[PDB]
Amino acid sequence: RPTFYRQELNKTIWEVPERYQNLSPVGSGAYGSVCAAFDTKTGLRVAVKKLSRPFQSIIHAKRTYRELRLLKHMKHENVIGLLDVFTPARSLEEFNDVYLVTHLMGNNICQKLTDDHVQFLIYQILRGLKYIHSADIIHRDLKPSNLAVNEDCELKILDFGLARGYVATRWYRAPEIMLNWMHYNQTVDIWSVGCIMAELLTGRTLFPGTDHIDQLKLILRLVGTPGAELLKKISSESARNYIQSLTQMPKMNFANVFIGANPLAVDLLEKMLVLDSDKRITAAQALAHAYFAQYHDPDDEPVADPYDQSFESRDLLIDEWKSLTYDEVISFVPPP
Ligand SMILES: Cc1ccc(-n2nc(C(C)(C)C)cc2NC(=O)Nc2ccc(OCCN3CCOCC3)c3ccccc23)cc1
Repeated sequence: RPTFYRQELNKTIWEVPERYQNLSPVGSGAYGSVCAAFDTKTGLRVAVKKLSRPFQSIIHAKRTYRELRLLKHMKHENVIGLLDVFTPARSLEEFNDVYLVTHLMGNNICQKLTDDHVQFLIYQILRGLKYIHSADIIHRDLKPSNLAVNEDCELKILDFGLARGYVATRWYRAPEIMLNWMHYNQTVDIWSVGCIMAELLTGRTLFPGTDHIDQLKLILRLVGTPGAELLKKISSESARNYIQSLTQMPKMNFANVFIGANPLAVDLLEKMLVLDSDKRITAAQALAHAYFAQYHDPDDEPVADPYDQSFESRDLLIDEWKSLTYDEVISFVPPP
């Protein structure tokens, strides 16, 4: 057991091994806080996430276990990976706190904004999402503040998950999940990618809605109102009656909206930003789109090892989720 030390940052106590130094706050929300730091065992910059009161409720405890399990499993160049996990506790009996560590990579709109760099950035997002989806995980939260990039334009997907330069989750959300239209699939995340790629091409947020009603209004102005075939798939009656009450909107010509852009970029956006999630392109199909010809390699776009989510079905007490989390802390082995 290393020697720990204590300090207070923004009214939050941090008790961490002495190898982690110069802690500097990055972000904070209801569920936790993140600091940047230097790891003197390696000479590298890291980020440390402290969960707020991880075992104070069932929701907290199960979220804590969910995140540690998933982060321990993620082993992909375009997804966050876990360098370390630790607790100042010396026994289960005083286990009250959880800290997670990753290498510090840091979007904020990589040096130049060329079509080449948009290609590479969106390519890496799709490559990481193919991996995440193959583990039967839906991100649900994709947005520019959940992407990490370095000076070489390499990118990783993460999820702060803190309930935190303003970037609203709703701006990048697919309408079927934002408004509980229907049972939704993994391509909700592809909608978010389309929104991100559009912003990289135009310099502005595609759909900056101020609430869910305005968000839907902005979306339908581009993609048009649902026709009769999709309305029949909107199984929520309240949502269907609302949409049918609206002034109908035509689908816009994307070549005019994104004037000046690579025609292959426009075509890809046309396949991502479609209301019908049965027709929206998947991450693996998008990787094969001609926009990515200079990066796509179907032999270097790997999938995840199988990921056991049977714990999600279990209805457990705080102290049981706590014990399972402690098991996972104790068994962690840092990568090479
Ligand atoms: C309940 C819950 C369940 C699962 C998640 N979840 N889901 C995913 C997938 C789906 C993308 C695999 C990833 C995560 N969790 C995260 O991505 N957690 C983290 C976010 C931001 C961080 O640091 C931000 C600072 N940043 C780090 C990179 O370098 C630049 C700075 C982090 C630093 C250390 C450790 C963990 C961090 C989240 C919550």
